[PDB]
Amino acid sequence: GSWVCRFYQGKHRGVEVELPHGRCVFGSDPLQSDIVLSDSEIAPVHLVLMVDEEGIRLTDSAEPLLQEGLPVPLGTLLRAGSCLEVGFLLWTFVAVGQPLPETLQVPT
Repeated sequence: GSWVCRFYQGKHRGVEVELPHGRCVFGSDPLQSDIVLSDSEIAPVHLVLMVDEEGIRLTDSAEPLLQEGLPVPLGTLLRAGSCLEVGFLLWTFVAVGQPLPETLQVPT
């Protein structure tokens, strides 16, 4: 209940989701995923995070996670409010009780 994410592309654009603590899986497969996304571009298991009160760490992803356009090494703590991408999955997160931007600007 410490973090909230928001999506910016596809079927789930505009939706915000409270991140559960512990291992957090974004994916298209309800049997393997905590946060189920329905875009055809999303893999069965697409993004795996480790979430706790201190922050959110990359565990695994279907392709490299880019943060502000730069690949993030596994285990790295992610930056709240930054532009985060895993292929079609475009998202950011903030601390509960903070504003989520209306739009993300994708770098390149």
